[PDB]
Amino acid sequence: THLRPYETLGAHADTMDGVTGTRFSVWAPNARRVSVVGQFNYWDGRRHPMRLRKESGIWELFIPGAHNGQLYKYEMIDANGNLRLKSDPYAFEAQMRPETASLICGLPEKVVQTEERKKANQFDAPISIYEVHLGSWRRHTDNNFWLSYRELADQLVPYAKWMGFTHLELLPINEHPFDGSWGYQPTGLYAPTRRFGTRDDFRYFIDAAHAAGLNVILDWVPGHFPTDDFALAEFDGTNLYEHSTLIYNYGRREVSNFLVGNALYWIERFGIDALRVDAVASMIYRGGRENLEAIEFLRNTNRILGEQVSGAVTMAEESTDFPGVSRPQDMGGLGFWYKWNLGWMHDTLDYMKLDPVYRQYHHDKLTFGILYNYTENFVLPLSHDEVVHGKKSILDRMPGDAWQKFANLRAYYGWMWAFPGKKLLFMGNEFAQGREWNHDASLDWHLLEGGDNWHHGVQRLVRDLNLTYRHHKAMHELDFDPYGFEWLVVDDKERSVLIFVRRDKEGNEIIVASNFTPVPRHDYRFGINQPGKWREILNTDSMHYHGSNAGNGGTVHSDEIASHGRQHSLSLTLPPLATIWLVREAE
Ligand SMILES: OC[C@H]1O[C@@H]2O[C@H]3[C@H](O)[C@@H](O)[C@@H](O[C@H]4[C@H](O)[C@@H](O)[C@@H](O[C@H]5[C@H](O)[C@@H](O)[C@@H](O[C@H]6[C@H](O)[C@@H](O)[C@@H](O[C@H]7[C@H](O)[C@@H](O)[C@@H](O[C@H]8[C@H](O)[C@@H](O)[C@@H](O[C@H]1[C@H](O)[C@H]2O)O[C@@H]8CO)O[C@@H]7CO)O[C@@H]6CO)O[C@@H]5CO)O[C@@H]4CO)O[C@@H]3CO
Ligand SMILES: OC[C@H]1O[C@@H]2O[C@H]3[C@H](O)[C@@H](O)[C@@H](O[C@H]4[C@H](O)[C@@H](O)[C@@H](O[C@H]5[C@H](O)[C@@H](O)[C@@H](O[C@H]6[C@H](O)[C@@H](O)[C@@H](O[C@H]7[C@H](O)[C@@H](O)[C@@H](O[C@H]8[C@H](O)[C@@H](O)[C@@H](O[C@H]1[C@H](O)[C@H]2O)O[C@@H]8CO)O[C@@H]7CO)O[C@@H]6CO)O[C@@H]5CO)O[C@@H]4CO)O[C@@H]3CO
Repeated sequence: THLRPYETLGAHADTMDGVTGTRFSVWAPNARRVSVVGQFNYWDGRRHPMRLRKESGIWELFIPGAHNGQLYKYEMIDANGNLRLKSDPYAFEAQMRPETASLICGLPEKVVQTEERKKANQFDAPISIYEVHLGSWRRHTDNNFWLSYRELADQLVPYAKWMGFTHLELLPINEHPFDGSWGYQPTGLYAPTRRFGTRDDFRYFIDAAHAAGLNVILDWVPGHFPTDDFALAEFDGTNLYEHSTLIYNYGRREVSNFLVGNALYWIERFGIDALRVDAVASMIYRGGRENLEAIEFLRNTNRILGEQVSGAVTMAEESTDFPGVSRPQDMGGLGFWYKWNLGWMHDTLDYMKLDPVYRQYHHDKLTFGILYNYTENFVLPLSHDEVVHGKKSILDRMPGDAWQKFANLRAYYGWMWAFPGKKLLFMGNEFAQGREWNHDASLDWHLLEGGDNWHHGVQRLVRDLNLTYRHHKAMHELDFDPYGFEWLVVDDKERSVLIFVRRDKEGNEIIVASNFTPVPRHDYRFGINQPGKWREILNTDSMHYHGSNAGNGGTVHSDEIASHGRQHSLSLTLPPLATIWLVREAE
């Protein structure tokens, strides 16, 4: 059991002959004096001495009477002669603010991943992710208090299900002391934050997501060594976990087990279906500037998870175009299943920001994504990072008076949901929040109060996009196969009209056409592959979303009139600042 140190280290229930208690265990090879202090001892550092197994590094001590509920720490004399209380790095629950003491609770039971949840993570599945910071999705109105994990189970889970998302992605829920880190500056990697309730309340939340048919992705932070509360720095007086500004010693073995075990812990004991690693560049940079320990650590972890928990996937954000992030390790790869497409996010948002009269000069911003699509397995992300620190909301990036901003936004979502790659959308984006994300307050749900409005219109579109994207294989089945995408009109720069097909394994095609200027286009003829009757299944200008309701108004038959090198063509209305998707009707 090298892979799962959490099953041994930390506090666990045990039976000594016939008297029950808790076996404590801490890894510290140097130390020279560790005792167990808690609420079973009156915190007396005399009363209970541990005893090092110098082979392993682990101080171990059974304590009769010690049981679930009670707070504890370890009393440490350093390798360097100093007296410190250390919190258990393997604390599965931590005391509430302020404080620090670890909590005896043991391990939750193992969750078996179902075939349906394994299926939902696969390359050929529709994957649409709702990214959520639990501390700021909603608040109780009269007191501004956080929703608990249990209230989130009753509110967030049905909401994301209704909106048609397949996955919920949580910003890090490991215990962390400052709300402003958003979770990325942790102190307790094995403890769910007490902000929202108990570890069992959190498990209840995950079970509720699962019962509603949602997979759960957790932001996992093996790249951020703790920096607060003296959590993990200089643990036994030496550099135990860190390197000789603070970074993990991934090269060390017990540290790597600690981190790999932590991944196994979330997946196996909480039923987490995927893990996302942020800031991968910071791990593998700063062999020249390459940290080889980190790269090996990432390849390792991905390899082990693939062996130990098939069905679970990892995804990475990496910002330096390191090759093969989502490619096999036995080539140049890092072994991740998916990679965030940051380039696509920058390119398409730059394009949407432009006055539409200038989009003619920047057609490359929309077409470029296809050229490198087949080099990584991409998620198209509109994430929390893009709506803070003066970057504005996505809505406010759009040009024009308010009605034109909303039209632009609708068209862009229509494009994003049709373009190759999986989808991720941060909370608030789906109803076109005006203000930036504030981690210290609720999202602006008030925008949706009162009579039906443009914000409701966007929210209905995102739901229709999700449900349409999931229903039709062509929209999601071959994201990563060139057969899954073909341009129909790639070079109408003058008019900023772009048309492509998405294609399923059976060869059925859905035509996607976007018109990125305020000029409506009538009798727009373009070559198609499958002649017959074609009908809109999505139109971002629909009155249902507070659009102008322009479009093709029923079935349109193709013509045997050659266009764009193709023998048959369609001649359509393309609504202004809008995208439409069309399906072929059987006859
Ligand atoms: O009259 C008291 C109160 O009774 C009811 O509240 C109970 C509630 O129903 C239970 O859930 C329970 O509470 C715990 C809660 O579940 C935990 O989350 C936690 O609370 C934390 C918050 O989650 C966290 O966000 C933060 O809270 C801060 C707020 O973010 C911040 O805005 C501010 O809060 C001030 C309010 O904005 C302001 O309205 C005012 O609050 C008054 C309310 O207006 C009024 O309704 C009433 O509160 C009721 C409540 O409605 C019932 O549901 O009187 C309030 C007078 O105080 O003043 C607030 C400042 O105190 O600051 C807070 C604090 O930082 O941190 C908290 C702390 O962790 O812990 C909760 C209890 O420990 O019990 C409560 C109480 O019975
Ligand atoms: O800035 C980059 C790029 O910008 C301009 O290119 C745009 C172009 O003007 C638009 O027409 C459109 O391109 C789309 C194109 O019209 C579609 O036909 C389709 O393209 C598919 C190809 O048909 C198909 O062959 C395949 O392409 C693969 C190649 O077979 C293979 O060789 C390799 O591509 C590599 C090149 O061989 C190699 O030269 C190297 O590339 C650089 C070019 O030399 C250089 O010109 C420039 O490209 C410009 C271009 O000049 C502008 O006009 O930078 C290139 C590096 O980025 O490396 C290449 C990749 O390793 O692999 C490719 C891809 O698998 O598949 C493609 C994709 O399905 O889709 C096109 C994309 O929409 O948009 C482009 C980009 O905006």
